[PDB]
Amino acid sequence: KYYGNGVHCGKHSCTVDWGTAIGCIGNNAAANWATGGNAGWNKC
Repeated sequence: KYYGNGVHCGKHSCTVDWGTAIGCIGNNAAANWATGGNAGWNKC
């Protein structure tokens, strides 16, 4: 976006080195369990 290898921007809108990782977790967790039965979703 304005960067992208550890965070993408800031208070602008982007930010995130973290919200992809918690997105991977939260989705695949509640699909199986609380973390995927084994965290084998890929983990992020």
